[PDB]
Amino acid sequence: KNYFNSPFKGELLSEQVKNPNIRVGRYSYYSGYYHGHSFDECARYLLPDREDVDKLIIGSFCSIGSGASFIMAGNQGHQHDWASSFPFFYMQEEPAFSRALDAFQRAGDTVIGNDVWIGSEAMIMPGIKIGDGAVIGSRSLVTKDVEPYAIIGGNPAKQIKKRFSDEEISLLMEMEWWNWPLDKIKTAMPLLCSSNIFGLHKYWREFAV
Amino acid sequence: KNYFNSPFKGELLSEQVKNPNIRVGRYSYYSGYYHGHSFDECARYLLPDREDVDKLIIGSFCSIGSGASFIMAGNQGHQHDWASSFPFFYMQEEPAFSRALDAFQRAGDTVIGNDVWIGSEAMIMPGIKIGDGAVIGSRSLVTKDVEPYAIIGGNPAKQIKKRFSDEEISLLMEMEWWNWPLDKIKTAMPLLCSSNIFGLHKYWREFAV
Amino acid sequence: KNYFNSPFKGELLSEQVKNPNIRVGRYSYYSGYYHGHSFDECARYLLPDREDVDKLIIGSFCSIGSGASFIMAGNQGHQHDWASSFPFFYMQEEPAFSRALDAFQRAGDTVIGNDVWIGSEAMIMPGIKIGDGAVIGSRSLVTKDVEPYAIIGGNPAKQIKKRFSDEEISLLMEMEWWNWPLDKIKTAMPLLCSSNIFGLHKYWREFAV
Ligand SMILES: O=C(N[C@H](CO)[C@H](O)c1ccc([N+](=O)[O-])cc1)C(Cl)Cl
Ligand SMILES: O=C(N[C@H](CO)[C@H](O)c1ccc([N+](=O)[O-])cc1)C(Cl)Cl
Ligand SMILES: O=C(N[C@H](CO)[C@H](O)c1ccc([N+](=O)[O-])cc1)C(Cl)Cl
Ligand SMILES: O=C(N[C@H](CO)[C@H](O)c1ccc([N+](=O)[O-])cc1)C(Cl)Cl
Ligand SMILES: O=C(N[C@H](CO)[C@H](O)c1ccc([N+](=O)[O-])cc1)C(Cl)Cl
Ligand SMILES: O=C(N[C@H](CO)[C@H](O)c1ccc([N+](=O)[O-])cc1)C(Cl)Cl
Ligand SMILES: O=C(N[C@H](CO)[C@H](O)c1ccc([N+](=O)[O-])cc1)C(Cl)Cl
Ligand SMILES: O=C(N[C@H](CO)[C@H](O)c1ccc([N+](=O)[O-])cc1)C(Cl)Cl
Ligand SMILES: O=C(N[C@H](CO)[C@H](O)c1ccc([N+](=O)[O-])cc1)C(Cl)Cl
Ligand SMILES: O=C(N[C@H](CO)[C@H](O)c1ccc([N+](=O)[O-])cc1)C(Cl)Cl
Ligand SMILES: O=C(N[C@H](CO)[C@H](O)c1ccc([N+](=O)[O-])cc1)C(Cl)Cl
Ligand SMILES: O=C(N[C@H](CO)[C@H](O)c1ccc([N+](=O)[O-])cc1)C(Cl)Cl
Repeated sequence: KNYFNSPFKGELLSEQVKNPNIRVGRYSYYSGYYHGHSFDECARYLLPDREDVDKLIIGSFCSIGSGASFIMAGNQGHQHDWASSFPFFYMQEEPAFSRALDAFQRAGDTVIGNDVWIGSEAMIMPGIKIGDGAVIGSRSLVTKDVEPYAIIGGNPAKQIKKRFSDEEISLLMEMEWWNWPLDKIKTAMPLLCSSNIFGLHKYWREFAV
Repeated sequence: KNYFNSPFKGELLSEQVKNPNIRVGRYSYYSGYYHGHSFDECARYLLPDREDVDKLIIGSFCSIGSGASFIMAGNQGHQHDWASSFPFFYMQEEPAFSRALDAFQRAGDTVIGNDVWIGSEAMIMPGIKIGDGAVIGSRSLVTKDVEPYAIIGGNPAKQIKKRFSDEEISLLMEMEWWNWPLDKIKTAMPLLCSSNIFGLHKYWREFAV
Repeated sequence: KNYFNSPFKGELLSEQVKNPNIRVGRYSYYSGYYHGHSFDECARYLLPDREDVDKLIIGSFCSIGSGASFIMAGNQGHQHDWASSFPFFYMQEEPAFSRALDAFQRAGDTVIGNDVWIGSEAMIMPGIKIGDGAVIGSRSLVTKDVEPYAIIGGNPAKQIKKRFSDEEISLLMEMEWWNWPLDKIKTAMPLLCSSNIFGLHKYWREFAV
């Protein structure tokens, strides 16, 4: 049964996420009608029962399209530098594999910043960091860390351009509007819904003491 | 429940399409067994209830493989040139967002020509025009308009080659066999099932007055 | 209903495969929780009822991730070198198409070697041969044959690197550990779970008469 009533509406990550090893920021949402499942299944292979695994961390004011996925569990027990990539350690039904060593290796957390737009069916590899403000094109295969405000696409994903000038990006990284009190975001809404980064920064300087 | 009985058979677009904002030509079909849904769900985010949206237009004698998708609704309410890509205007459950502006922007219709082969899990971005005779490889991410008779593939999709010489393409674009009366298509079937473009054009000149 | 109980466990190919035109080696498995179906549906368009079609052959000690697919049935009745790519021969419901010729062309078997790791949602095109020891990255679109021990990724897929030196690859191709009696694999398990290719080859020379 589809978790979603409509392709024209998602649901807050904070409302649907049940895996303890996913941490999500305010207002971020997943719109998953075309793939049926809620967001937890987007975090593939993420054990929910222990601290000693790579975690998935998502910032605030993120938009995540249908069927995006975040590949967890590191190398999933496969070490291609070993003679075989086959996970003998994980097939203990076979007594002949009893002397196997565990190939599992962590990749580090997957960290998605604030104000990140993730297109439908993008797939983020293990251990990837995505900076604030990035745009991940639909169907991107994200194999490398993504700089703040980068627009990327492709398989493998490559940076196409940045959303703003370096000077504007510096202003945004300084003001961190995604952490403002809600009443300031409410007041700033006309500027947030605009290309006027300099004006948004001017408001930040006005209210921030 | 799967809309399709078999992976070895599709169904005519004209028989399955119910969205009023999808227009389809004769004999074009969708073979969707491996993704379950009928063709309407291939047109993602396509509002069915109004005239003032981008429409999906598909020509005649097109073949569409399983899970191909056509991304509609323009930018879906996200403007990356604005300070935030987050669609505040669409989260009016939050009163703090009441002053938001609508970021929505149309992309233009998605237009698929005649005699177009679309491979399984190709994904066509908003506003894309695909010329007559094109071949869209499986898993293509189509980010730019496609020339008539181009064979393309990849993510992002790139033109690999064309199906015919420029001279042969000129003959095909002149004769427009996909608009012939059915009795002419019936008579031309041996030539249509052949590489004899010059002969097909000769038949067109014979019957077209 | 999901064929799989868990994303953390697959099932042996030998246990789940029912299509007579799929041949699989020992211990190879498919972990398909995120796409629901058992492995047979991974082999798209593979007729089960006759000898005169391209077959899917998979070696031993292969690991196949969720939603990987192997596109069978050659050109599926579409010949882009003909005037139309539309499969008139397959729409005999329309009497006007009765003079159509069958465009179907075989591509040759799809052959996956031993000790091959196939990432989730990789898609292998018709007729492709993948050498022993290869690693197929997640979401690869595999359009060309893959050399033994190549690590590939992308759409279209490209070779990134090889797993071992040419000298080490030569040792592995000579010893063919994937065909050893199980008692030798059991004894060699510490070396198989290691980067010590030279030591594994030394054990092979010790026991092989
Ligand atoms: O969920 C939301 N938007 C997503 C797009 O990110 C939703 O799927 C959607 C798509 C299209 C659209 N439209 O055509 O205006 C509106 C919402 C907002 Cl309601 Cl928060
Ligand atoms: O036991 C579990 N996971 C273990 C680590 O505790 C690991 O992922 C695993 C998977 C399969 C397996 N096996 O085939 O027996 C053993 C451990 C469950 Cl919590 Cl998924
Ligand atoms: O994913 C893409 N486009 C989507 C289609 O749903 C749409 O055009 C879009 C692109 C960017 C965006 N953003 O920068 O926030 C929002 C929607 C391309 Cl960037 Cl690959
Ligand atoms: O406009 C500004 N301040 C005015 C008073 O000069 C007021 O405080 C204000 C701030 C923000 C705003 N907004 O984000 O829409 C509107 C008015 C600064 Cl951005 Cl210069
Ligand atoms: O639907 C049709 N063909 C699609 C391929 O575009 C169908 O999925 C199919 C696939 C393979 C095939 N074969 O092996 O001959 C026949 C039909 C025709 Cl019946 Cl109109
Ligand atoms: O009301 C609808 N769509 C509106 C435009 O009329 C637009 O897509 C939309 C989506 C979500 C929304 N919201 O969160 O309240 C508001 C409008 C339904 Cl027809 Cl999908
Ligand atoms: O999609 C592709 N191949 C499909 C696999 O189902 C098949 O080989 C095919 C290719 C082209 C085609 N056509 O030009 O009409 C028909 C089938 C490659 Cl072109 Cl990426
Ligand atoms: O073959 C041709 N005309 C013959 C008579 O000369 C006849 O009219 C015809 C036309 C088309 C055809 N076909 O498409 O198979 C067969 C015969 C022209 Cl293509 Cl030169
Ligand atoms: O099926 C198996 N492994 C696959 C990975 O190839 C399974 O999906 C899996 C994934 C992650 C994992 N982990 O976190 O350790 C264990 C098994 C082994 Cl149990 Cl044979
Ligand atoms: O009859 C079958 N397949 C035939 C070859 O025997 C071929 O794939 C096919 C598909 C569709 C079709 N049709 O539309 O009538 C005819 C043959 C079934 Cl076994 Cl799938
Ligand atoms: O598919 C990939 N990574 C997977 C994510 O599940 C994982 O990092 C992995 C990569 C290689 C591998 N191997 O060489 O056997 C095993 C797991 C990249 Cl190689 Cl594209
Ligand atoms: O270690 C070796 N032989 C020892 C005796 O010298 C013994 O036969 C053995 C072989 C393999 C092995 N293993 O794969 O772990 C352990 C001991 C050869 Cl690899 Cl040099």
